[PDB]
Amino acid sequence: TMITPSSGNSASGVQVADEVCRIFYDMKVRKCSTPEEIKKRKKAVIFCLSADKKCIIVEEGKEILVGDVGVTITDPFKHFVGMLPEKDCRYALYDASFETKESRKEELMFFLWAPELAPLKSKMIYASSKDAIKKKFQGIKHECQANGPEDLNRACIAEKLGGSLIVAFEGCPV
Repeated sequence: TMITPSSGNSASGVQVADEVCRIFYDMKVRKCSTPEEIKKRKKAVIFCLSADKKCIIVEEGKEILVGDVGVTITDPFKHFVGMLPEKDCRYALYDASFETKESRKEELMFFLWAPELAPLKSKMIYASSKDAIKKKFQGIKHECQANGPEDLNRACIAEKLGGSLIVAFEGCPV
């Protein structure tokens, strides 16, 4: 067929970047030599396709620090949604710090931050890019898409977690 164009993005065909295998891993669990700096090691993140738009990739200017949560942030998540605009989509792992029926158990969550306005390319791409990233997002912890910065809602994330069995997000704070 017309496979001449190897954009690896027109028909969703990126290649992840390996940093993704470190993103789902940057917010894994207690992995923090000493978390008093580890949060500054950057874990929360939004990727968005390398140059030309392909490999899942931290490339746009987003990402949270997990520990930041409490300064410019305060433990919710909407701040990170701010890092999720409407002119760009992406897969993002934000070290999620929420309790649950299990209790305080930081569990990042996949974010298919995809605005209903973004360019059909970063909306049809992820369509099949969430399989490539998944190859390294073995345990995404939470595959959660957002076709509005409201699908990232903490009450809703308190449904992706509070819909199962948590205690915070869906229980204490929301």
